[PDB]
Amino acid sequence: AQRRKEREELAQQYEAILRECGHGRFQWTLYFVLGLALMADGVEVFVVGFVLPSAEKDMCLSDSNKGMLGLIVYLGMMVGAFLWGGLADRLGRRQCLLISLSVNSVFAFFSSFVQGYGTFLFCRLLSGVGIGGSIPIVFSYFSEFLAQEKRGEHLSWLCMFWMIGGVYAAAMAWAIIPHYGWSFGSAYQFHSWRVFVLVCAFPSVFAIGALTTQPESPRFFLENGKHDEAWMVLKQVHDTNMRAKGHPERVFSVTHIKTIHTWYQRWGVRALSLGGQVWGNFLSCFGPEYRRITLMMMGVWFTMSFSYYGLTVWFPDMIRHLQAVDYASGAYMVYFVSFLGTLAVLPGNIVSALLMDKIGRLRMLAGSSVMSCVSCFFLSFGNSESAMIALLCLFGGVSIASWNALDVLTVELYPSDKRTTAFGFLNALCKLAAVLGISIFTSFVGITKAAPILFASAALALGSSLALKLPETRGQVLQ
Ligand SMILES: COc1ccccc1NC(=O)C[C@H](C)Cc1cc(C)cc(C)c1
Ligand SMILES: CC[C@@H](C(N)=O)N1CCCC1=O
Repeated sequence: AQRRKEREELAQQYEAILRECGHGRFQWTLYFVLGLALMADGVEVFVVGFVLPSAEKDMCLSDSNKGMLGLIVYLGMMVGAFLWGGLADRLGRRQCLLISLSVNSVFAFFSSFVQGYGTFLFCRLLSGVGIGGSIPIVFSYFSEFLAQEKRGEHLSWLCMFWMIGGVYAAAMAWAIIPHYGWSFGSAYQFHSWRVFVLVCAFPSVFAIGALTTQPESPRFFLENGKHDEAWMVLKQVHDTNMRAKGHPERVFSVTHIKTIHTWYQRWGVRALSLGGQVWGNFLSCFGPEYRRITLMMMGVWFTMSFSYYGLTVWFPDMIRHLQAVDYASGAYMVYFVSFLGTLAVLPGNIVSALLMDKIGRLRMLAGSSVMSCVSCFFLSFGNSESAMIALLCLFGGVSIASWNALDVLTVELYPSDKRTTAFGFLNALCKLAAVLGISIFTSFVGITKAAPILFASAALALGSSLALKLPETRGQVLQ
């Protein structure tokens, strides 16, 4: 009873404080700084999806082992997503983002000097574990600096760095190791997978470097009884915004803010308490206050991730199959298609950013899901390479909007003391759905074109049937 009242007072006051701070230089700087972190995740996703299996096929491996790396690394991503989402609530957004990025960068760096297959697999799996927490923590961290008046518009532009990271990974793959053989012989003569591995780590390293300049979120401090730190961070935000706008004379007027109140021996108690608190936060997502919302968000996330990841990983393979069939009558194609998809997303990002705060998140999600279901089905009508590429561009442009709406809903549907936990759980479910979709769809490449498309269409139809039942978060203070 009492705690809900106090947290409602804090939520009401936080939006007023943010309106006093306003939007400007600080938010955009933080936007770029976290865009680097999302770029790291996009790079890892591309590497796992496309580089590793191609390498395995180009590797001295038994037929039974031609697809293990992607599966195991995605499972590691799932585990890391849940782990880092759970901890971010208790340790902080910036702290957990730094730790996860550090793990990712370190184990990426190690993977360059491995010599076997098990060791490279191990290093890359731990790297996947590290990066898995980037998306939940980034989306929870940035949204806490945004006022309700334009939170949806500003959150819709984060996904571009994911696309740019994927394009970067594809371009580096083409430039350094274009459909070369893979061995663990090359002597790291630039044109070796080791250098590509090292190059792909740069976005994460730069994200770590830049991230150490930004301030921890004030909402986390206020939710945990740290008044003075939150006040200083909010004053920093206000001063930066006003000094950049040409009004340095202004004074931050907020007086007081509502707040909510041997080594092997100490570490044991600390770890047990952290685990208990994280598990308690997780179970709260299934209580009577949130059980329905969580159960429907699970379905929406699962279906959307299934369809999207399955189609994206299946499309290059079926293009290669079409080319092979025509010939019977490589690495550049993936990069070109990635660049085209990144261009196609941009109109969708513009439209979603414009309409998110006007038509609401629910209508964006539902309409975009219906359009994605229809456009994905149109893939069955394409016959030539160009037609397939154009239809996929249409699918991506109409689908990216639903992802922005889903991200905004996931941010706004859960309270600030459990936001990262719920987002991490749903992102782990998304990674599991990606595993299942990539495993199922790719098996049909040499058999039939219709089955993957129909499965994706049915999954998107089911997902769009659930999106209509979620509540609308438009025009409400950040929980
Ligand atoms: C932007 O590229 C990435 C960014 C981050 C992770 C992976 C990838 N790329 C892929 O998965 C390959 C795939 C073919 C790209 C693509 C997707 C969509 C919806 C539409 C088009 C036209 C292309
Ligand atoms: C940050 C981008 C990310 C997301 N919305 O969580 N995306 C884009 C489509 C596939 C995916 O996971």
